Amino acid sequence: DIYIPPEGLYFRLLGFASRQVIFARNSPSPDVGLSPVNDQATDQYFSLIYGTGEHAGLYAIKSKATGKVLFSRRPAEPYVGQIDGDGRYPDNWFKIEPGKTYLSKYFRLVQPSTGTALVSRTHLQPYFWNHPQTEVFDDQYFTFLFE
Ligand SMILES: OC[C@H]1O[C@@H](O[C@H]2[C@H](O)[C@@H](O)[C@@H](O)O[C@@H]2CO)[C@H](O)[C@@H](O)[C@H]1O
Ligand SMILES: OC[C@H]1O[C@@H](O[C@H]2[C@H](O)[C@@H](O)[C@@H](O)O[C@@H]2CO)[C@H](O)[C@@H](O)[C@H]1O
Repeated sequence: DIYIPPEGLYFRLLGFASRQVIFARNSPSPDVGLSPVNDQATDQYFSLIYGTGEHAGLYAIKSKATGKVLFSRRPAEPYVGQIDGDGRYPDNWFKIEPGKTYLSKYFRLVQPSTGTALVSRTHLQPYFWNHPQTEVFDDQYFTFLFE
Protein backbone atom coordinates (compact mmCIF):
# COMPACT_ATOMS: atom_id res chain seq x y z
CA ASP A 1 0.00 0.00 0.00
CA ILE A 2 2.78 2.49 -0.95
CA TYR A 3 0.90 4.96 -3.13
CA ILE A 4 2.63 5.40 -6.48
CA PRO A 5 1.59 8.51 -8.33
CA PRO A 6 0.35 8.72 -11.93
CA GLU A 7 2.49 10.54 -14.51
CA GLY A 8 2.36 14.33 -14.13
CA LEU A 9 1.99 14.45 -10.35
CA TYR A 10 5.04 15.96 -8.62
CA PHE A 11 6.77 14.84 -5.45
CA ARG A 12 10.10 14.87 -3.66
CA LEU A 13 12.05 11.84 -2.57
CA LEU A 14 12.81 11.96 1.14
CA GLY A 15 15.45 9.56 2.50
CA PHE A 16 14.83 7.72 5.74
CA ALA A 17 18.46 7.90 6.88
CA SER A 18 19.26 11.46 5.66
CA ARG A 19 15.96 13.33 6.22
CA GLN A 20 16.90 15.19 2.99
CA VAL A 21 15.48 15.15 -0.51
CA ILE A 22 17.15 14.37 -3.85
CA PHE A 23 17.84 17.40 -6.03
CA ALA A 24 18.52 17.57 -9.80
CA ARG A 25 19.50 21.11 -10.98
CA ASN A 26 21.20 22.97 -13.78
CA SER A 27 23.73 24.64 -11.52
CA PRO A 28 25.83 24.91 -9.44
CA SER A 29 27.86 21.65 -9.48
CA PRO A 30 27.25 18.95 -8.46
CA ASP A 31 24.06 18.80 -10.48
CA VAL A 32 22.50 15.99 -8.35
CA GLY A 33 22.72 15.42 -4.60
CA LEU A 34 20.75 15.90 -1.41
CA SER A 35 19.26 19.16 -0.11
CA PRO A 36 17.16 20.34 2.97
CA VAL A 37 13.51 19.19 3.07
CA ASN A 38 12.48 22.55 4.36
CA ASP A 39 13.56 24.46 1.20
CA GLN A 40 10.86 23.07 -1.18
CA ALA A 41 12.93 24.31 -4.07
CA THR A 42 11.78 23.46 -7.60
CA ASP A 43 14.90 21.31 -8.20
CA GLN A 44 13.73 18.94 -5.46
CA TYR A 45 10.63 18.01 -7.50
CA PHE A 46 10.24 15.01 -9.77
CA SER A 47 7.43 13.10 -11.52
CA LEU A 48 7.40 9.53 -12.86
CA ILE A 49 7.46 8.21 -16.35
CA TYR A 50 5.80 4.84 -16.57
CA GLY A 51 7.86 2.21 -18.43
CA THR A 52 6.31 0.22 -21.25
CA GLY A 53 7.42 -2.77 -23.31
CA GLU A 54 10.77 -3.78 -21.96
CA HIS A 55 10.55 -1.37 -19.10
CA ALA A 56 6.93 -2.50 -18.14
CA GLY A 57 6.72 -2.29 -14.33
CA LEU A 58 9.59 0.14 -13.97
CA TYR A 59 9.63 3.93 -13.66
CA ALA A 60 11.89 6.72 -14.74
CA ILE A 61 12.30 9.67 -12.42
CA LYS A 62 12.04 13.04 -14.28
CA SER A 63 13.35 16.35 -12.81
CA LYS A 64 10.88 19.29 -12.77
CA ALA A 65 13.83 21.72 -12.78
CA THR A 66 15.79 20.28 -15.67
CA GLY A 67 13.54 17.83 -17.54
CA LYS A 68 16.24 15.17 -17.23
CA VAL A 69 15.77 11.65 -15.77
CA LEU A 70 17.85 10.15 -12.93
CA PHE A 71 20.25 7.30 -13.59
CA SER A 72 21.86 4.74 -11.25
CA ARG A 73 24.66 2.65 -12.66
CA ARG A 74 27.82 0.61 -12.24
CA PRO A 75 30.55 0.33 -13.26
CA ALA A 76 30.66 3.65 -15.13
CA GLU A 77 31.39 6.59 -12.76
CA PRO A 78 29.93 8.68 -11.50
CA TYR A 79 27.30 6.15 -10.33
CA VAL A 80 24.33 8.48 -10.10
CA GLY A 81 23.28 11.60 -11.99
CA GLN A 82 20.73 12.85 -14.52
CA ILE A 83 20.51 12.84 -18.29
CA ASP A 84 18.29 13.96 -21.19
CA GLY A 85 16.02 11.58 -23.09
CA ASP A 86 12.97 10.50 -20.98
CA GLY A 87 14.49 7.09 -20.24
CA ARG A 88 16.48 6.38 -23.35
CA TYR A 89 19.05 4.35 -21.34
CA PRO A 90 18.49 1.07 -19.43
CA ASP A 91 19.90 2.64 -16.26
CA ASN A 92 17.09 5.28 -16.16
CA TRP A 93 14.56 2.58 -15.08
CA PHE A 94 13.76 1.79 -11.42
CA LYS A 95 11.78 -0.81 -9.51
CA ILE A 96 9.98 0.53 -6.41
CA GLU A 97 10.61 -1.96 -3.62
CA PRO A 98 8.62 -1.39 -0.37
CA GLY A 99 10.20 -2.11 2.98
CA LYS A 100 8.80 -3.65 6.14
CA THR A 101 8.33 -2.85 9.86
CA TYR A 102 9.71 0.75 10.33
CA LEU A 103 10.37 0.92 6.60
CA SER A 104 6.83 -0.21 5.63
CA LYS A 105 6.13 3.30 4.37
CA TYR A 106 9.36 3.55 2.50
CA PHE A 107 10.90 1.82 -0.50
CA ARG A 108 14.14 1.22 -2.26
CA LEU A 109 14.67 2.50 -5.81
CA VAL A 110 16.41 -0.43 -7.47
CA GLN A 111 17.82 -0.17 -10.96
CA PRO A 112 17.58 -3.83 -11.89
CA SER A 113 19.75 -4.14 -15.04
CA THR A 114 22.87 -2.62 -13.24
CA GLY A 115 21.82 -4.23 -9.95
CA THR A 116 22.09 -1.07 -7.91
CA ALA A 117 19.97 0.68 -5.34
CA LEU A 118 19.92 4.45 -4.67
CA VAL A 119 21.48 5.71 -1.41
CA SER A 120 20.56 8.83 0.65
CA ARG A 121 22.70 9.14 3.78
CA THR A 122 24.61 11.43 6.05
CA HIS A 123 27.37 9.26 7.45
CA LEU A 124 29.62 8.73 4.45
CA GLN A 125 30.15 10.48 1.10
CA PRO A 126 28.90 10.56 -1.56
CA TYR A 127 25.71 11.40 0.28
CA PHE A 128 23.59 10.66 -2.76
CA TRP A 129 24.95 7.45 -4.34
CA ASN A 130 24.11 3.85 -5.11
CA HIS A 131 25.03 0.43 -3.70
CA PRO A 132 24.85 -3.13 -4.98
CA GLN A 133 21.15 -4.00 -4.53
CA THR A 134 22.00 -7.40 -2.92
CA GLU A 135 23.31 -5.72 0.23
CA VAL A 136 20.51 -3.81 1.97
CA PHE A 137 20.85 -0.83 4.32
CA ASP A 138 18.37 1.62 5.82
CA ASP A 139 19.87 4.49 3.86
CA GLN A 140 18.61 2.93 0.60
CA TYR A 141 14.97 3.77 1.70
CA PHE A 142 12.94 6.73 0.39
CA THR A 143 9.38 7.94 0.65
CA PHE A 144 7.33 10.15 -1.67
CA LEU A 145 6.58 13.59 -0.22
CA PHE A 146 3.65 15.35 -1.89
CA GLU A 147 2.32 18.89 -1.45
O1 LIG B 1 21.50 7.14 -18.11
C1 LIG B 1 22.84 7.76 -18.11
C2 LIG B 1 23.62 7.44 -19.43
O2 LIG B 1 24.93 8.03 -19.30
C3 LIG B 1 25.62 7.99 -20.55
O3 LIG B 1 26.84 8.62 -20.23
C4 LIG B 1 26.88 10.06 -20.33
C5 LIG B 1 27.51 10.63 -19.04
O4 LIG B 1 26.75 10.39 -17.85
C6 LIG B 1 27.81 12.11 -19.11
O5 LIG B 1 28.63 12.49 -17.97
C7 LIG B 1 28.58 12.41 -20.41
O6 LIG B 1 29.91 11.95 -20.37
O7 LIG B 1 27.97 11.91 -21.56
C8 LIG B 1 27.75 10.44 -21.56
C9 LIG B 1 27.08 10.18 -22.89
O8 LIG B 1 25.69 10.63 -22.88
C10 LIG B 1 25.95 6.54 -20.89
O9 LIG B 1 26.64 6.39 -22.16
C11 LIG B 1 24.67 5.71 -20.93
O10 LIG B 1 25.05 4.29 -21.08
C12 LIG B 1 23.93 5.91 -19.60
O11 LIG B 1 24.79 5.50 -18.45
O1 LIG C 1 23.80 1.59 1.28
C1 LIG C 1 25.07 2.28 1.15
C2 LIG C 1 26.15 1.61 2.08
O2 LIG C 1 27.45 2.11 1.61
C3 LIG C 1 28.52 1.55 2.38
O3 LIG C 1 29.63 2.28 1.98
C4 LIG C 1 30.14 1.91 0.67
C5 LIG C 1 30.33 3.19 -0.14
O4 LIG C 1 29.08 3.79 -0.46
C6 LIG C 1 31.12 2.90 -1.44
O5 LIG C 1 31.51 4.12 -2.06
C7 LIG C 1 32.42 2.12 -1.09
O6 LIG C 1 33.33 2.94 -0.33
O7 LIG C 1 32.15 0.97 -0.32
C8 LIG C 1 31.48 1.22 0.94
C9 LIG C 1 31.33 -0.25 1.54
O8 LIG C 1 30.45 -1.15 0.78
C10 LIG C 1 28.37 1.93 3.84
O9 LIG C 1 29.43 1.21 4.53
C11 LIG C 1 26.99 1.48 4.38
O10 LIG C 1 26.84 1.98 5.70
C12 LIG C 1 25.90 2.08 3.51
O11 LIG C 1 25.92 3.52 3.59
